[PDB]
Amino acid sequence: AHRFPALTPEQKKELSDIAQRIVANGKGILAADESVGTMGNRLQRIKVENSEENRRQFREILFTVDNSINQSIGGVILFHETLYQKDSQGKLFRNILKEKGIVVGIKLDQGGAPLAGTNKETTIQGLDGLSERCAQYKKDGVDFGKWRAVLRIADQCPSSLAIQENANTLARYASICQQNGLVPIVEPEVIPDGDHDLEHCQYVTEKVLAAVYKALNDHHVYLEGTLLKPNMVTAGHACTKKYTPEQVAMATVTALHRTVPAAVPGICFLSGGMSEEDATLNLNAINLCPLPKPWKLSFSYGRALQASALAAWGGKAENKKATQEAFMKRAVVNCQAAKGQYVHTGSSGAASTQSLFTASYTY
Amino acid sequence: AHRFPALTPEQKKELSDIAQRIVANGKGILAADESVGTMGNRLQRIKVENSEENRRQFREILFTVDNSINQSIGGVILFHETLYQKDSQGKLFRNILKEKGIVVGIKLDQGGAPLAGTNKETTIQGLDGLSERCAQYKKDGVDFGKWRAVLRIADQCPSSLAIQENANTLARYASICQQNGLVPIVEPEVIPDGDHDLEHCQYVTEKVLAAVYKALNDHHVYLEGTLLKPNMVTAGHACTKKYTPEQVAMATVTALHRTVPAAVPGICFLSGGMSEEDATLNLNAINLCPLPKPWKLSFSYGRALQASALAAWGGKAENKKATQEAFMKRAVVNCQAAKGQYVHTGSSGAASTQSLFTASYTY
Amino acid sequence: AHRFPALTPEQKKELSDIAQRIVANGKGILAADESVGTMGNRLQRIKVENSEENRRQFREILFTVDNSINQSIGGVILFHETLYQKDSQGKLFRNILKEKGIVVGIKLDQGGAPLAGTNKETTIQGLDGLSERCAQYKKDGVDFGKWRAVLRIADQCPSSLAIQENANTLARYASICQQNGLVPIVEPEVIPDGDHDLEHCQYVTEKVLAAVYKALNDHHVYLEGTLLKPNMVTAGHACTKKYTPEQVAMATVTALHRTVPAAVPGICFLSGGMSEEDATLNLNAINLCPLPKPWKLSFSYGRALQASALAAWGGKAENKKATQEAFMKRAVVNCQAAKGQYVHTGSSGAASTQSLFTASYTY
Amino acid sequence: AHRFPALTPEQKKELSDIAQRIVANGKGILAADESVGTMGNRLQRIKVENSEENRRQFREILFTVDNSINQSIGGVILFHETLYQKDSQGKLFRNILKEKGIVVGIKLDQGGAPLAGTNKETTIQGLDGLSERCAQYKKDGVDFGKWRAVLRIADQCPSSLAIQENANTLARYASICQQNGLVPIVEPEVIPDGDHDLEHCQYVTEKVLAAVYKALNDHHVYLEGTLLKPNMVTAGHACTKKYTPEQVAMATVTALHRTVPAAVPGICFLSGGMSEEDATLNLNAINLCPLPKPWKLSFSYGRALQASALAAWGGKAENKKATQEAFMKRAVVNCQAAKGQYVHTGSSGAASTQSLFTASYTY
Ligand SMILES: *O[C]([C]([O])[C]([O])[C]1[O@@]23[C](OP([O])([O])=O)C2456[C]O[O@]42O154OP326=O4)C(*)(*)(*)([C@@](*)(*)[O@](*)(*)P(*)(*)(*)(=O)(O*)O*)=[O@](*)(*)*
Ligand SMILES: *O[C]([C]([O])[C]([O])[C]1[O@@]23[C](OP([O])([O])=O)C2456[C]O[O@]42O154OP326=O4)C(*)(*)(*)([C@@](*)(*)[O@](*)(*)P(*)(*)(*)(=O)(O*)O*)=[O@](*)(*)*
Ligand SMILES: O=C(COP(=O)(O)O)[C@@H](O)[C@H](O)[C@H](O)COP(=O)(O)O
Ligand SMILES: O=C(COP(=O)(O)O)[C@@H](O)[C@H](O)[C@H](O)COP(=O)(O)O
Repeated sequence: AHRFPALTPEQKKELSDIAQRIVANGKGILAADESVGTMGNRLQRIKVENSEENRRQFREILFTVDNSINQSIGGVILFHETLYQKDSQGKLFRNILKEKGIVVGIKLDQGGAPLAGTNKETTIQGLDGLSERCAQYKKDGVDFGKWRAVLRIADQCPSSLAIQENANTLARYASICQQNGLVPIVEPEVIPDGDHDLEHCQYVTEKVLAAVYKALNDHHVYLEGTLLKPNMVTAGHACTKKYTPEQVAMATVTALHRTVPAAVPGICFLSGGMSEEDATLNLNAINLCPLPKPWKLSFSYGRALQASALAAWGGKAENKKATQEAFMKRAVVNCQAAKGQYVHTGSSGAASTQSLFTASYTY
Repeated sequence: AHRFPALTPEQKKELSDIAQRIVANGKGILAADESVGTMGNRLQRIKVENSEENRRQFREILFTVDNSINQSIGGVILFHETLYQKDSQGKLFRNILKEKGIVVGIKLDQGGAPLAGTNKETTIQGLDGLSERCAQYKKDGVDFGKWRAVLRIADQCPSSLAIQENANTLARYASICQQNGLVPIVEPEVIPDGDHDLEHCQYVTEKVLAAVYKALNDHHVYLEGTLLKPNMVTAGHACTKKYTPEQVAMATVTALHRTVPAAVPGICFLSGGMSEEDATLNLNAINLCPLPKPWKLSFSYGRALQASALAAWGGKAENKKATQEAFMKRAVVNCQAAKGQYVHTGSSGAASTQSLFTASYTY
Repeated sequence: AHRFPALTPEQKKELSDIAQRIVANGKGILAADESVGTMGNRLQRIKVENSEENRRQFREILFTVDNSINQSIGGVILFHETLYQKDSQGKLFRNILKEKGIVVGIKLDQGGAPLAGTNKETTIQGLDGLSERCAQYKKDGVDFGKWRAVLRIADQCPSSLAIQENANTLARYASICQQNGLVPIVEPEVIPDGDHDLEHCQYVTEKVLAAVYKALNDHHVYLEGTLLKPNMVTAGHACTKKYTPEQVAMATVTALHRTVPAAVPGICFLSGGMSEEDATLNLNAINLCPLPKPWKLSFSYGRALQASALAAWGGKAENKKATQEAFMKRAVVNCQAAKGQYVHTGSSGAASTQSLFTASYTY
Repeated sequence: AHRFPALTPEQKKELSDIAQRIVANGKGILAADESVGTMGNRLQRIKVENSEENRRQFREILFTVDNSINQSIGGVILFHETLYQKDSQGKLFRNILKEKGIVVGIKLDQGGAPLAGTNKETTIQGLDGLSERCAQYKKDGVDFGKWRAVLRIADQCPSSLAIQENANTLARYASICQQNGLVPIVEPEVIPDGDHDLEHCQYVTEKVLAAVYKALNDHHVYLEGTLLKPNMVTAGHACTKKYTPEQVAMATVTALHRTVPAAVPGICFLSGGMSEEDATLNLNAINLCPLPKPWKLSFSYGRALQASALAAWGGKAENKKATQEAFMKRAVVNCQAAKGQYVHTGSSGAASTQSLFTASYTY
């Protein structure tokens, strides 16, 4: 069996070079891969029409921000459409990103398909022609892919059928990417939907992650050239029990250190519909947790990085600067959280006769 | 788990009605699903050009033969292209077949894809959008699908990765078909390529078939509404050891009765590049084997049913009758073999002063 | 893998002969392998002390019946103790049984062991030194064994760990028995405890049996030289819904023909604490079921074959006759039932009268 | 599934404390669990009769060394016999060890059992009554156990049956140990027998370990309260290719960081019949390997810690000193090696001189 290696040293070399480059120095990933539909929901909240032009206009503002973002963002996931668009000067977005030293990625899955005989559980489509597409994307400047699997917690969920299917499909996609020079981002998301508590989520997350890594081993996937994008362990949305960032952090690292091999260079958490503040505090807490953490604990945020930026835009180029600033702040803040250096409300201890201030009363 | 049934009684009812109708009375299946390329190879052997018109012309002659064929053929597998073609009178082929009471099927897989880290082993593509396609095919008169998985016997082959992937993909396709009213023909073919002997093939066939049925159970597939299309157990093509129809029959039924549940209504063997004569003798022997046979043992032949017909054609409508006759003979003969009633060279015992003959000398 | 056969042609033959011999002609098995702890419960009810003598006495009465029982019983499963006991004249019980042409069997499992992290689920012990034990038993005239695995239906039961464990443990035992010349009776019992209905039981039983036979394949078990002793598909003991023999038969044969290979010679149903009457009726119905049945459908009854004999005995030696006649009575009607040739003169539903097992107090 | 915890917060704590205590500060384990049959081979070479006394005498010399060994050895694995023996003054060996602050362990497996249909592959026995055995051992002062599983590299080895069996048997043992308060040392050994090279060993070891940890997850084993004792990645004994400690270290740490979770406190390498020198050198190198190592990399040596002491003893009581000094000598340099603080003054390849284990005669 060892006489039929999946990759050559050169293929392994390029994969690890990319995987590490994306998470180097505490950098994270901007998940700007919202499809037309999803982007429509975003734009709808700010009373803007969902048209290719308005989508392009927003993405343009994010990608053309000060080159300083290459200190916080090491990669960006794009939706197919955007990979071929241009800014207002004819410059291709992908080339703008690359000039700054940012790695470009592409969403590779094609949504979910129903699994018969289960309680509303799915699997994911997208394997057909994935190789040709990856080779092509590779020519067009993409260096990494992203596949999202969905597991739900409910009555009879997740089932072993759901777990085994999604794990092996994820492993298939991973293998195919590596064969074409793309670093696969494995995203086994256990959705927050439900009234289940923290503890119930942590249990399920471990089970899914153990199945995921076993499948990857069976499929001969090169761990050093991959990235994991799992959910943080948290209670469900409809849960009454409220938890702190420290509790969530503990549950998370506990689940992760019992399943994810150290060969994996970086783990980037998905924001999963979290508020910008929570996504930062939790990640910070995750990097402060005393448990063994042999890999980078970063972020791969979508709305936790764009929520306020979209709000400052309003569909007016007239508000470009504010949009760029809102994005910049969130990127800097999360990069600090990925280093466990995010001090929340300012950085000053008790005082009031400290030295020469200005911070007092109000305004 | 039992509270989320995959199918309703009505869905189960229609599936079993179709599966049984195809193999009733000893009828078999004409596998006329050769793609453009494959059909090109066929036509090339008779010095005919591979064009949609010549393909159509041949298929036309087979489908318009005497209505008597509904006594031997219960189903026909078509390649997509042919499902929408017509005869020389504007009659759609699918409607011609149906008027005679023949069930129409369609090839659903899209070929194989390489499995990295194995010794040239593959998996099969085609799941993406399979549901929409099946629903559509259903509207267009198709009642059953066919998916072909390939397993090879060689150094490190078949591997457990290859076996588990192909079994579960086959189970996926099966589930999807049943959800759309199509009876899935599960074809786990262990190819004859190689110098391996009979015994080595029988071992591998059982292993693959056991994995197949386990996967189908995990995926909640309704066995009563399916059909199996496996290879007969035989030595490899490059094997020096020659075996008789009786030896092949024994190995086959032995492998089949130890793995395929009795809930399965019919097993139709693929011809696997066998000569027209062998495909008939072996199947006959398979039905004469004394072992337990709870299911129909029929055929789903391609070139074992067309070889001589293609030869009588030559690309001339002028030779239509001969083509129709060659096909008819092969269909009648194989239907007899599926009943264990195929007497080979005529039907007369020792004699020469039996009564009033004519069969003697030569000519 | 084909160059390392588990058994030789010779070993296979013997295993095939023993298995077929036991279930031939409608004959069943007497399950008299009650442990001293389990036997003490039976004797207690009839006011007899649980001593080695009383156990021997009763079992002597049963084993010394007229030679005719060899037309009803083809095998007897013994408990270790009884395999070395003698009748009132110094003659070994096993030798008496042998001279009547009955095949002797032995219980090989050593009870359950809890699986941590489950809801009161267990696995079975008895693998240690089992090979030596089997070799010795074979020298002492024993030709087959019995291993009982228990799976329960409840909250989170039966889990996949429970199913994989019991299935695989069951397969190890089977491989070991065969290596020593004994035919292993595989008994995966889904206990009737609980308030689940017929369909829940059917679902679980098909699931359990599919795992069992996949496990036996992985372990290279020769199915032709094995026997199966599964539960019948019935509602739980605490289920209020009433089911007739016809329904119980349909659900059962349906579960069996979807999972159990035709290679298995026979399926000897366990009585599971159901009335002597019900064990007979359900059995008769199962053989009258219009579904495909490539295997013999017989019985391997304990209480259902001994209840009356025990009650008629009462511990008094003078009741030898009434005890023997009662036993032979159950042995013959169950043999009839095994041929579907049983006719019960009497009509009822759930209401009235079967004052003789009105209804047990379960457990 | 989350409502049925295997262990309580209290039980977990203790398991965590014991495991960490053993490998803390660079300390390793003394593997003195040689069976009488295995011990008799050691004594034979030094011309000493294999009697219970001679075995006791030697083991007395080792256990009665200066209190300082508690800075090198954190645990000792005992063979049943030795767990109840006393020194020349009626004091229990285990009590001597305890007063030195050393944790006592016990060998729990009962040898291999052949798996039919494989190429001389085996599984391990010892599950029967193991729980009671563990409870008693715990009362007698034992805090951890040892279970050795053997996997070989050869024609068709190690098969998946062999891998699934040993992995799952290894997991049952582990769950049972933890339920009784003992920390299970999981030892999946890929034996060095054969002519395979470094890469073949690395491939198999990663495969075996992946199965092992997936199995431990299925069985709900608490990784934080376990320890791993795997083989080092080396070429087979009959391999001509020479490898340095650096290469052996690279291959080993590579296999480990891809499969072993950071939740596991320590990895104590088994010596596998390699020279005392090599066990030390390879160990030092492994800790100097620049790959991620979230676990302690220590030793659990048998021969490699006792070879010199034995040779210096010679069976003569007068050689107590030379025997103790020799032992402490190996115990300290191996503790240094466990910290990567070992320095060997001496240069060579394959040629010359190590006249003291020039090279063993294997097996
Ligand atoms: O049912 C059946 C069953 O399954 C069996 O076989 C029986 O058994 C039990 O006991 P207990 O008390 O615990 O519950 C046992 C086991 O362990 O073992 O058994 O095998 P066994 O001996 C039959 C019998 O029973 P009944 O109730 O029915 O009589 O068949
Ligand atoms: O190596 C190692 C191993 O792994 C082990 O531990 C050993 O051992 C064997 O023996 P034999 O003779 O059979 O081979 C055993 C088992 O069974 O058991 O052991 O655990 P044990 O006691 C170590 C040791 O060895 P050496 O050679 O190295 O010294 O560590
Ligand atoms: O949390 C996430 C990303 O950030 P959000 O914007 O959703 O907070 C992920 O769960 C997914 O990207 C997203 O919601 C699902 O959309 P998809 O990519 O499958 O079409
Ligand atoms: O034996 C067979 C059918 O009859 P033949 O014409 O090949 O003898 C089967 O093995 C397959 O149909 C065929 O050769 C492969 O072509 P495909 O369908 O995958 O594109």
